[PDB]
Amino acid sequence: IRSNLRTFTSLNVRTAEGLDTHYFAVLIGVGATTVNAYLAQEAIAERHRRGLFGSMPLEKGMANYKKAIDDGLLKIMSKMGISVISSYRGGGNFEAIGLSRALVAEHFPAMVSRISGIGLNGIQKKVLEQHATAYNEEVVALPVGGFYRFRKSGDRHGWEGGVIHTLQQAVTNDSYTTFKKYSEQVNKRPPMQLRDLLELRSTKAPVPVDE
Amino acid sequence: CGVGFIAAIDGKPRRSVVEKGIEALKAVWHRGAVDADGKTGDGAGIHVAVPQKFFKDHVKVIGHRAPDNKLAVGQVFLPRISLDAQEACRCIVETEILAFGYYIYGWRQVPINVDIIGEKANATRPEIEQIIVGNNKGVSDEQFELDLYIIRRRIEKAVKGEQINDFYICSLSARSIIYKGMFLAEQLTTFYPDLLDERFESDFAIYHQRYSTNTFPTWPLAQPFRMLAHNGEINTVKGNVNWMKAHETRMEHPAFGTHMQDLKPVIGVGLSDSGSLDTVFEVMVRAGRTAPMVKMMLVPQALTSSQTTPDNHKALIQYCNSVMEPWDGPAALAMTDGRWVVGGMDRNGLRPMRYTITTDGLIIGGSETGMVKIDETQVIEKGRLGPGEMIAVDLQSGKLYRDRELKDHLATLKPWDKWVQNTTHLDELVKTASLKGEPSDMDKAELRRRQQAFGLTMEDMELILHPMVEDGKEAIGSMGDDSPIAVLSDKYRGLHHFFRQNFSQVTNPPIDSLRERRVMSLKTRLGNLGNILDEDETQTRLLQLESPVLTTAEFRAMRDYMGDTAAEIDATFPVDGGPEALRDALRRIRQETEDAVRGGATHVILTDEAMGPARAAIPAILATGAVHTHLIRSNLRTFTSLNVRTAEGLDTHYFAVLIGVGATTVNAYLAQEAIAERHRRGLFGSMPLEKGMANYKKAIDDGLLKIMSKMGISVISSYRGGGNFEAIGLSRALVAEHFPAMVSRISGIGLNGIQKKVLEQHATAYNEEVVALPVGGFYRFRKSGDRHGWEGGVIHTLQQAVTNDSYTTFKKYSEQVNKRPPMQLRDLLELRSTKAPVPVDEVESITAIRKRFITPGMSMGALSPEAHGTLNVAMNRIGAKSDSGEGGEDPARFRPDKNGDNWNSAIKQVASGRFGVTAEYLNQCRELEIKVAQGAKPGEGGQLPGFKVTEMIARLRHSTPGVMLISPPPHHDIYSIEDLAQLIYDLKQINPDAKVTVKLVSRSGIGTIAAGVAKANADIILISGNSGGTGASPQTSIKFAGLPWEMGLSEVHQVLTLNRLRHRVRLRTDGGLKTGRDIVIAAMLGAEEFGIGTASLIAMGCIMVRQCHSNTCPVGVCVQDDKLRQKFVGTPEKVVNLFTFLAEEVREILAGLGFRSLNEVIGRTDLLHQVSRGAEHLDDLDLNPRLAQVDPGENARYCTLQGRNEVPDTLDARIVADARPLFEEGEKMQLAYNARNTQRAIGTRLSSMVTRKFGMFGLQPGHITIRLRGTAGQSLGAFAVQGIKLEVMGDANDYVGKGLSGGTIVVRPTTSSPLETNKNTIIGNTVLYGATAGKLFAAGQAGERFAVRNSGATVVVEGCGSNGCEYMTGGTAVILGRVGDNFAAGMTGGMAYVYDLDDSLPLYINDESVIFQRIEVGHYESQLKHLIEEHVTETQSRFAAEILNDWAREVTKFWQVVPKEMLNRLEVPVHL
Ligand SMILES: Cc1cc2nc3c(=O)[nH]c(=O)nc-3n(C[C@H](O)[C@H](O)[C@H](O)COP(=O)(O)O)c2cc1C
Ligand SMILES: CS(=O)(=O)CC[C@H](N)C(=O)O
Ligand SMILES: O=C(O)CCC(=O)C(=O)O
Ligand code: F3S
Repeated sequence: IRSNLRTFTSLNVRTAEGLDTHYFAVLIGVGATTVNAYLAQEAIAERHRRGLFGSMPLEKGMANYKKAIDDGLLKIMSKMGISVISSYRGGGNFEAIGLSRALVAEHFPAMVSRISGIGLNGIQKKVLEQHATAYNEEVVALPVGGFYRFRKSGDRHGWEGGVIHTLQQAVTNDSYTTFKKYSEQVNKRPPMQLRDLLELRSTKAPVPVDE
Repeated sequence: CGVGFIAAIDGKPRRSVVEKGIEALKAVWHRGAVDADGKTGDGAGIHVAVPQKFFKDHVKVIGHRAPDNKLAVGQVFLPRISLDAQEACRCIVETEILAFGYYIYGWRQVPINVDIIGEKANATRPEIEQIIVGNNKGVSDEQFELDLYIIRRRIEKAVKGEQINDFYICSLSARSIIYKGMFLAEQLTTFYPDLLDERFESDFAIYHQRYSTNTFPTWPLAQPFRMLAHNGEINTVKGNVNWMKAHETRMEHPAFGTHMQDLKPVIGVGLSDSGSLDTVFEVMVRAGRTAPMVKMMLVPQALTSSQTTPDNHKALIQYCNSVMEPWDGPAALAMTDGRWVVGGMDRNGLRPMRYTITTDGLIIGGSETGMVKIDETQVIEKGRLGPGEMIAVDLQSGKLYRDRELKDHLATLKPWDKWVQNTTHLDELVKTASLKGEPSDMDKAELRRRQQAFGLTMEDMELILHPMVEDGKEAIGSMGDDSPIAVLSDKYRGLHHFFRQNFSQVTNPPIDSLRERRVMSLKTRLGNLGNILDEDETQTRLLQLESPVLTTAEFRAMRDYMGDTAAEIDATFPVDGGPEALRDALRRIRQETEDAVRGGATHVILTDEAMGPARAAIPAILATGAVHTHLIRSNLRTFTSLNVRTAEGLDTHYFAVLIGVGATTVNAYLAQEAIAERHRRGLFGSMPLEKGMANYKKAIDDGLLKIMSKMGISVISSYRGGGNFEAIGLSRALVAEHFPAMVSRISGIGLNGIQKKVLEQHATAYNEEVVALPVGGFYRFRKSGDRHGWEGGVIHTLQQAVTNDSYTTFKKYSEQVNKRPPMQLRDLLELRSTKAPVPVDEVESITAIRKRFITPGMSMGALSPEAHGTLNVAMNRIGAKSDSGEGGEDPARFRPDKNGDNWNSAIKQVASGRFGVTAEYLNQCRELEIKVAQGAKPGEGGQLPGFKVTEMIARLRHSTPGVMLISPPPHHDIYSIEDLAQLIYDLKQINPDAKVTVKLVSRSGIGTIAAGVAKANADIILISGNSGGTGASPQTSIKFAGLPWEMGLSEVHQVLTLNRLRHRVRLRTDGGLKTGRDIVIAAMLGAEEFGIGTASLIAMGCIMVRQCHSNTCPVGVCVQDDKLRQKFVGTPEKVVNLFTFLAEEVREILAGLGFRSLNEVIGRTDLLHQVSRGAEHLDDLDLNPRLAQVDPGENARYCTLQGRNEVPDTLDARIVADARPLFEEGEKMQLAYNARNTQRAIGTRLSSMVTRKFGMFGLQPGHITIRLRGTAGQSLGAFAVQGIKLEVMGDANDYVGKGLSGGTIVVRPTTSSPLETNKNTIIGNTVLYGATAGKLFAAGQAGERFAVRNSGATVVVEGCGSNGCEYMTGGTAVILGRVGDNFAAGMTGGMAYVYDLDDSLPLYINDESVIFQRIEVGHYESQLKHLIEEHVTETQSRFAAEILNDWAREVTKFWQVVPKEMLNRLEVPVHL
């Protein structure tokens, strides 16, 4: 854009990491003319090879996938009233929580990022770590996952069984004390949420609770 | 306001350095506009070192580890209302620090307390935030700032490209950080508590509060700037600014690597003058130059060519002057590149700057002195800066350098002289060819016809050229300029007519180019424009003249020496040309110069020589500008010198314009010609045509030096190209297109008109024979071509009218006056209204109206005693007011006479040479008029030819009989607006009843000043037109300085309104008001009072013959000669008739408009419509900007209460209270009180009170004595009459005994101070300014301009800055010590002795009017002795006492300084 060239080509992406509606949307409105999630058509195939769909043609499985991604989008677009993709494209209708200011400014269309976050360096690093895991070692299957739901996995969650128990306990047996261990269970973890990054110091000396 | 600095001489950080820095800032408010709001101020700042504990901890507390290095901080003002922008801002800020790969620990909202801010300010408050950076790259102190610098610019630049407003990085270094903002200095600590933390420690400080011509607060404009802090103003700014546009074309240095381009323009939009300075100072320091070197390259001291200066220094100076053209203007500076800390002065010591050195190894720089407690006991020294000096500290080595020693050092750095010796002075080469014979090659038949082309005349040749040749001085004249304003003229006038010389009013003072010529200069250099960034001898390789001025001889001298190097462009155009002739002509020249310069050319010669019957000449001025500009616009001007040959040039003005619109060099060739022709009819007599030119040339040289001094500028290189004119009459578009920046508030004609008029005059001179020029009636009415306001008929009719007392005759006069073609702007307005008319009876009354009229100040001296008092009688008879004038008023006159008539005048002036200014004069009135300026001669100050200085006159004025009175152009106690401010305070102190007025002269920019005047407590402001009258004044000012009142008066009306001050002050105007309508129109433009001089003179009889300077008045109006004064027929009754008519004619008009009063129409510009078109060609003016209303439609009403803008008490408040007995019983009294730098004008009120009850002299010396410990602030003892005595044990600031009036003031160090009385400063500047009586004793040295204008006070002091005893006219001035440059300049009358231990006085004194000898007669030797005795008695001065102890050997060491003009006048001769 910056160099007056974008009006000359179409820009088409082939992505391996692409799976659901969101990924497409972002891509698309950050430039993309056309997208192709090629390692998913694959993941689909494998699924269809072990008969997980019926005797449904892959051709058809593909169609469905596409339709969902099409409605995938149409929907993400309407969240902002936009009814048409030409106008949505490249428009940058995101908001970056996490990435660094500098970066987002340098590379993406205009999007806010009210707190710079990591930059190329970190990105680099995390990218590569995850890459080792799949090549600088050997791998049987994808882990389970505990994103969409707490398993007793590595993806933590606020509400995980332990704490829930203690809460329920606390409020059934009705002990403030039990309550008080739940909060601790909850307050002693590593940060998971921005408030988590904030200490509370003050300059007054303590007053008695009764007051 | 103030600047200050503090430094630990040893280099080692401390908290006290900051605590002191605050301490200061708490003692400057006495110098500023206090708001009734309690909060609002113009700006304050403190520049200290980034405190690494404090910051590092911070980074630690978030839980990082503190680096080993220094940690940087950016201090940043973000947009505060658009979050969207704050971001853009922070991304940019981060990106930039990021690509240098440094490190961000991140943002920190600065704590602040906005409760102490006013709304105006909270409104424009940015969001203040710190960003913390780390030197992860492990670079060096020096590299970090360098990089950071390129970063800040990078940001600065990008924000700009983004179009982001309100972003601003105060500081961003790891050495220094700035905490400035819009809040009262006393409250810096409150708005920013960080400062109160003990971790804030520092080896240095730089504070600064500031004032302004505003009500609007911008935050970035508060100082200190990044390297700099400035008290003053830099009048030479547009000059500087445009030079950089070229300086830059070549600046390149290796430290910025590939960065340079991001580096330019070094001066962004929206900077204040100082801001722009800091900008330049910075790049230079970022590229390698120390602080002190830069102060010099940019604010170099004056190279007086004298012994006073070692030769090393001179080299250096000469070096600088060749690289960079100064940045002039009053200037106290506080500076620092990373390491050094410097206090500096401008080349004229225009601003105070005391300092103290302590036992604890600190230096505290200051503007006043009581600014921060220090025990006398620990004072090791008490200095000050004088013109040009610096004082400094090298913090790395913890060494202090005083001026000499510091300048020594810099001399040391390079082979200054060897390098300087590299310049070719093509002077002698040029003088040679002149003596070899100024040629001439035209035959009268030609001279005459060209001459006609530029519409020249006899008046021109006789009146103006001649005197130049003869006396080598320019024509003096009299009476105002009543001709049309050029655009409206009927008769070929040349461009130079439309450019008005600018001059300065309250912002800065103008200089004395006579008494102070040694600091000024006209050096000129061709090809010295390379790398301000370089520091190599190759910078001295350039040619050098000593005047941009060249006689046809010298010109060719040069043009030859040039040669292959020069190029000649034909500034001319065809007449057969077509409607676009001159345009394409102007293109052509523009291009041709391009090619030339590109082609390799290094000098350009622009010329009209080929003017002929077929080619009109392009107006040299236009041609020079067109060329210079386009040259700048293509980065080329840095490659040539640009030299002009002009057939139309003749007077000083024309040179000035040419020069300052580009021209390097000028040659008035067809005028040297015209000189010759005159010379071959032996009109110059014996005198060789060569000596002829020589003179011409000096007249034009002093010519310029003067025109320059009008806006304090001391040096042509800064003046050049600076465009210091204002255009009236030419079109906006044009003036923009082709000349440097100048205002032209109403467009005017353009090329097509210009073309048409140029050509018309042309036909006049090549359409047929021409044996004689026409007579001309420009400087005087002839019954010829040029009209004037005052012309015979008109004068007769008026005289008839006021003499026979007929209003009908009056009316016939005014009709005569109003029925002509437009001559003045108001003439282009119609007055139409929408109300039906009212019956005249119904309007306000004459009694009422005439009271808004006043008779201007016209001095006793300029006018006959008879005329003067006539006026005072008329005005008091009708309950109005008159104005004493620049020159005294006789006190006999302080009573009504047997007939009831009252000769005393109601408004007394106060002007530069404080003429009769006395506690009793200042108290015999209702109003004090500070005269900063008259439209006849804005830049300058009165003249009274010597033969008018009668004895009575001389008695009045305490001047010397029959010796001439030329006044200092600036007031010596008004060098900047705070200064005005303080004069107004003293004035309101010595006279509790009067209102104070400020006479100012219209010019664009007046508006703004007007405001400041308003914030300074003035009650009335008077704007004077360009066309007013003068009894004596050079003719260029009478025809080229000033602007019409219709422009200035509205501008003040507008601006004052726009800042909500317009109700604080009343407005008055004068300038040619002869008629009823002239007075109505002035009201509608905003005026409430009108001044009427000349027409009042004419009623007293003036016939407008213009020999007011000559003392040959046919009629007794302006002449001191006795026989001649007997021909005077003026009468009160006549003047009264004048006013009566005027008012009635005013009422007649209002009634037609439907108003029943004047008030109902002030400001009402909706009642005026511009009609007039008055020329053949469509060339029109835009009178809008004058008619516009700021807040049109209904106004809110601010209640104004009847009285004067009142003022805060002082010590006098108590002193008086404590003196009941004095006033009640007569007792004698001794009182004691401490005194701080913050108490001003102490005693003055006392004095007013005493003068009122016992008179200046009814009390015996010492009757009421008040001792004071501590420090007196400005105006100590000002206007003290006899009976009062003030002992100040401690010390004082500027203006001790200003206007001293027979009172006594003594000042000595504290019994306990260990200081050597005579080796330390003790009182400020402009001490005893204009005094007339009393004594002053001072155990110590005094600063600049000591005893200036003293007219009769006796003083003893142990030393004294430069410019001492200047313009003194009476009194005795002893002086136990060394004495500054130019001592006794213009010292026409008193006497000074001067203990000189090194037989040096010879090297410092200004010969011209004075002589020195050793005491010989023994009554003079005795006089001295007794004073010195007194001195000692009063001051217990050892050093003095000791001189007494060895009288014998010692008397031997003094030097009697006695005025030439006093030699034969003196009772006891000075010689044996
Ligand atoms: C003869 C004469 C003497 C003047 N003397 C003074 C003066 O002493 N002080 C001053 O401040 N202005 C002085 N002026 C200017 C007048 O005070 C006033 O500004 C101007 O005269 C009025 O201009 P008008 O002449 O067109 O009526 C003088 C002007 C003239 C003509
Ligand atoms: C206190 S001050 O009047 O010297 C201000 C200095 C400067 N001309 C400015 O506009 O900041
Ligand atoms: O009388 C004087 O000193 C000055 C009068 C004056 O300058 C003027 O009237 O133009
Ligand atoms: S010379 Fe002045 S012009 Fe008036 S005062 Fe005499 S006529």
